[PDB]
Amino acid sequence: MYFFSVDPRNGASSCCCESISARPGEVNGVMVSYAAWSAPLRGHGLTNKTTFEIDGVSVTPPKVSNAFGRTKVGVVFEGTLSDLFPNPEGEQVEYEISELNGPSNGVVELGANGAFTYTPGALFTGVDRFWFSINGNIGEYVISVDPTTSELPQPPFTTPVYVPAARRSVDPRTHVLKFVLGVSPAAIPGDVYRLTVRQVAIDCDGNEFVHISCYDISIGSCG
Amino acid sequence: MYFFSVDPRNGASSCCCESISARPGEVNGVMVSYAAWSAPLRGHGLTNKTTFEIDGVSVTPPKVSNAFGRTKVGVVFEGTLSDLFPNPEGEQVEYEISELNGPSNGVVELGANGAFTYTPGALFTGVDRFWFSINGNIGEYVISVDPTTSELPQPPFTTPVYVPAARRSVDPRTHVLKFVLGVSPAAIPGDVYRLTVRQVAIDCDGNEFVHISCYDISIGSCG
Amino acid sequence: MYFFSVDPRNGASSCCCESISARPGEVNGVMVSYAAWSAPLRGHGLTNKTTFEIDGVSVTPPKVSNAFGRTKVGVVFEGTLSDLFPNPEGEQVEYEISELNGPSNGVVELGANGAFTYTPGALFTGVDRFWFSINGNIGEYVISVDPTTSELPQPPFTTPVYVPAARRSVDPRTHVLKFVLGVSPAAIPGDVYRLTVRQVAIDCDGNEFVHISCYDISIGSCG
Amino acid sequence: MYFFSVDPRNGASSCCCESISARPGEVNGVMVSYAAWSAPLRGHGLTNKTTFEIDGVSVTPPKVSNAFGRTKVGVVFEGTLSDLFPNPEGEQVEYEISELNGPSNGVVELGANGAFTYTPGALFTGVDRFWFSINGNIGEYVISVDPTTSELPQPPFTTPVYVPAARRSVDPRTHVLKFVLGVSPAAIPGDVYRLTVRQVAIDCDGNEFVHISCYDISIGSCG
Amino acid sequence: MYFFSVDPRNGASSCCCESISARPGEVNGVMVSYAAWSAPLRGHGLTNKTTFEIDGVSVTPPKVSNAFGRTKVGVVFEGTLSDLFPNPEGEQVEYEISELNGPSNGVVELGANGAFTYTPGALFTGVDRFWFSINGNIGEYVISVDPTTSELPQPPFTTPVYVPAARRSVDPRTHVLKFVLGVSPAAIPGDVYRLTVRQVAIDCDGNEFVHISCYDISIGSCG
Amino acid sequence: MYFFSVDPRNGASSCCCESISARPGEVNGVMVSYAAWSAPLRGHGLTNKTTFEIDGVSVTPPKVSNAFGRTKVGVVFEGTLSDLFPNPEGEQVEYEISELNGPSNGVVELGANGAFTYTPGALFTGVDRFWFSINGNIGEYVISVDPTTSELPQPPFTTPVYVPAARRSVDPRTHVLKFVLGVSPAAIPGDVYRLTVRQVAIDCDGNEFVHISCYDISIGSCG
Repeated sequence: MYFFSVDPRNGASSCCCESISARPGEVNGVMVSYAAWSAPLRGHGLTNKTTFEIDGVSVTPPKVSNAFGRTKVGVVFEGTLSDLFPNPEGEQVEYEISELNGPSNGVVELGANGAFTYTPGALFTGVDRFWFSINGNIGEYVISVDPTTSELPQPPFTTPVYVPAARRSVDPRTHVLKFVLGVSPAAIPGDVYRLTVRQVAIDCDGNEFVHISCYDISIGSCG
Repeated sequence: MYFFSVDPRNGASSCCCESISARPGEVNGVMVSYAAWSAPLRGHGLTNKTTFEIDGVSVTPPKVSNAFGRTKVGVVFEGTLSDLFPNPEGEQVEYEISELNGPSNGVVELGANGAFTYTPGALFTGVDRFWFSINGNIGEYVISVDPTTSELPQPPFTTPVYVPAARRSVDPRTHVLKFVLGVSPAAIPGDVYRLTVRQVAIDCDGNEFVHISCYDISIGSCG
Repeated sequence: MYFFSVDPRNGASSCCCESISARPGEVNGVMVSYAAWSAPLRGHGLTNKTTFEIDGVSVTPPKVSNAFGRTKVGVVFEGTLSDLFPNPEGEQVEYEISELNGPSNGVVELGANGAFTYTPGALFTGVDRFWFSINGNIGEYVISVDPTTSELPQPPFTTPVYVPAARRSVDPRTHVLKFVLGVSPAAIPGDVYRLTVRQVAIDCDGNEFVHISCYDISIGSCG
Repeated sequence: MYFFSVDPRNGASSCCCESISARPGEVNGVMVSYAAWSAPLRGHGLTNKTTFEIDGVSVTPPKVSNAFGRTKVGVVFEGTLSDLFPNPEGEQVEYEISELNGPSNGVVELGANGAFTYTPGALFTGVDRFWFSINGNIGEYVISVDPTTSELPQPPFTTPVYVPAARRSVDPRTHVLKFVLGVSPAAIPGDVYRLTVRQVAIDCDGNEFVHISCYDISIGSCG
Repeated sequence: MYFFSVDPRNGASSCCCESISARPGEVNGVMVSYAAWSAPLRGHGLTNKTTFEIDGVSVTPPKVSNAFGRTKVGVVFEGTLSDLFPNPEGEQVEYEISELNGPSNGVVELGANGAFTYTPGALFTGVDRFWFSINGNIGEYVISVDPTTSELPQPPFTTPVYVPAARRSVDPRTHVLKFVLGVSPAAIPGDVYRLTVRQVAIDCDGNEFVHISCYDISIGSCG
Repeated sequence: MYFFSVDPRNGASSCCCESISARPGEVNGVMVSYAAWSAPLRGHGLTNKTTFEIDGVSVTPPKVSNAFGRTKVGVVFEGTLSDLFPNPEGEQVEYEISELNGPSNGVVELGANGAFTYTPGALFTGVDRFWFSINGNIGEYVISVDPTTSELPQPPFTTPVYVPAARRSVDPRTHVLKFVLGVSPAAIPGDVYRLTVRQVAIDCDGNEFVHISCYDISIGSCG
């Protein structure tokens, strides 16, 4: 768990935005202590109006494309895993499904040549993912299983670094913001992303005090 | 039970208005001891002319709308639960009826898709509520069952924080005001409301001494 | 017997909801002392309008399915015990009927291969259960014996953690709530469930004071 | 006599199951004091619905097989003692009948080579056992003497560790369970068995409170 | 929170006006302690007749113009985002709507080419802003939604540095002035503005003592 | 028993993955203490959703092939031990059956020339292995004895380094993961394997915190 203390905007105490190291596949937790800034502003503390933004400062575009499939409940799904690796050069394709990042409500039998069968778990209808690795390069395959009636919609293909939709909170009693920071298994080591956090305090009549800071998430491998 | 002692207006002993923590769904009790202020004013003590006012200092507008239905006595009532959640984004709707806040004189069978049947209890005609939770966000559905003749009127859709119409009292013998403070199940944690209390003492000829104070009700979750 | 004291809602004295350890198969007893909250509210104490709700915070879906059978009075019942274990992988099936959780008004002779004979006790018509263990994983088989005339209805397949329908009580004389907490033999160790209790006090004119708390039931093995 | 106090399920005070040392041939007595658990549950104390189960955690399969014979009343019985020791290797067979574990209503004259004559006691018809030791390894021979009319049935070949069918009792006046624990003379030193006890208390209306614990019986030699 | 102590005008203890660092988008709080000047003037302390003035000492004129639109309640509003960037040179226009400074009661879907749709939030009539960034340079777009009857007036296009209309106060009990200092998201880093504060004390007959000071607000980026 | 403490992901304190020495034939135990990482994440501790993966970083392909045979219950089984050693060069074949790794429910009489007789233990039907050593190089022979009816399936030929299917556990009370690490007798000294462990903590609402680490298992001989 990371713990940061914010700069208190007094006119007093290498880059601008502080650093967060991350490993592909992890889901860590970050705590930010606004006490130094929001305590002198004697009021009602923090509020749940935080806003986050992720932007890449170094990306290294991915090699293998992601893909989306669709199936009804109970019916076995097939698909290919070879049109997802447009290769520039000449080489062979060691298709691989890592057991750490396999599916969640199904099973996949990787074939001999870029083929795989996803038998969805019986009595289940939702969305399911798994992360393949075509020759070292990792991507994800997203399958949505329908409840036999119409058709399911299409989920947004998880990004390398993300901040879960609603797992954030603030205790106005001690001025501490908690949020989760998850790294996809397809994040390439060496990249750098930037997270900007806009947090509002509140004065005792309910007006607003805004505070902005950033963090530099550097995707490392091996910790 | 909260117990507050009022400031005695002598010229002597972070915000202005003191604090009251509240949890969604509770109904607590508050006691205020005017002894320090109204005892030196040797007279006939307090009177039952208290006035309350609720105002929000932080609200976080609700996501799901509330709704009103109507039915005659004995006839089963249907309705929908999907036009009450205008969603900005793309997501699914896990309609839920909490058993803690179910109906009071009926039964509701939540369907598969935002549908529900409220069979009113036999030999009963009044108003009945229940609190649904469309994907975490809570609202209320109000149904009024008519005694088969004309039509019932329309109740005012309980607010997040309220002070029951008539459950207040004052013992002029010890200068203590009692009132109840109820929090709706739809109050969003982190909000802050402000309650202003205007209490009149009385002098021994029947003239008036007014006293005003506030309390800051901060809707917390988990106590 | 667990004994909890409730927080008195004064504005004064790791998770939110306190903890209850449980062992699969037990049936324990819990006592909650509302004295700290309901005594200052000088009135008629607690009432028998408690409401409970169980929700899982970690479930670990079961491997072996449960099953339901039916038989008339006196006639011996057969059934299979092999279509209740859809296995992903390749392995053998050591069908087992634990003597601690055998039937109650019958006898079962487990066969060599997933077969069993439930001879219902003579002159008896009701419902009867027993808990099998197909290769470590436990489920229940429910049989209903009919009184030879029509057909019996179908009971609801006991859940991992439950609170018996009517074994709850409150002594308004000392503000203490008693209830029973039972754990099915199929509860998987390591899971966590959450119990929410909504208890109403009453004021001396019969109005209501609601109080809500939770408890985190963590299914442990070996105590 | 062993005396155990049970853990009271309060959320308070190397393996899970406590230990019982046992010596081959003994028959000891065990007392369990449920006072710490069943006294707060003010009710009608314990009931005589205890259930036991024995399972091996280490067995060391026996070398010499057991055997069953049959004879009518008064007629002398012969048998062999050499087809009961399938030996892997080459060695000689020192057949021995220990005087501590001889027969009970007969006499046996061990021959020179694995032969023996069991002359049943005159005017007696029942079942009779004796424990031989073919080269250190112990087994039992069971003979049933018939009352000259038909044929006697076949008894179940006593296990290494057992809990006698009906010698158990509970005093609801002090919450103490008594049971007997017997070890066969053929139990191999160093083994470990596990005994699980399921004891029910009862509430004052007759409902049930279940309690489960285990004990690890470690077959030692020499105490 | 900034805290300044004023010079006491005794004839005793690089630029003239002290310094305040500011970051684009923030809203901070400033406290000025007139105790050193207004305490010797034994009287009735400070009064709420403070006057502020903002003047730029370095501005760096903006590149992209701001804009104003108008719409009635409920009707979706369109507009362009390309006539707001008169470019001197040849380059492309990466239109961007930052999520930190998006709208407040609507939603905007930025198109492919400088187009955007602002669907106002249902049941809402007021003014709404959002800050776009045409190729690094930031400006604001102001939309006013009318309550279907006539037409709304036109708000004054928030300046880079401002002092909120009425959030200022003075405690005559300790001679401390509080005011808020907000920085627009379009303030260009490196600029310098000057704030002049004219504060009046009061003598015990109600006459006046004026005091003037300045502060140099230097718009920095990254704190 | 190995004991590792995990790195706590704070941004603070030759290869990446730590080291585990192993000896062919052993079965050791490993303990990992997640306290440093999962304790600050005040929640419900670890869960039983660990995932392991073994991959070789140096293998040294085996010389002698493994083999599979089949027999019914009670019938003696023959087989050869010479087509399992395709030799490149010219040399003789000192067939050997180590007594440390002999069979478990049978006996094998190694012949003069690569022949052997496996007489299965009477009254036994399962799978049985033994490890031969054709001229220093070790492999395994797997025999499955059928219960005379149909045919048994075919077990998966144990790998050099493995992690037993279900002998893993986690005590959420002290944040410690236990698992077993077994090394086959055919592991070649000097090889290196890599074990990756993916462990999930859980927050107090039941969401997830993932943690990944590796260990480098270096097959040594003589400790």
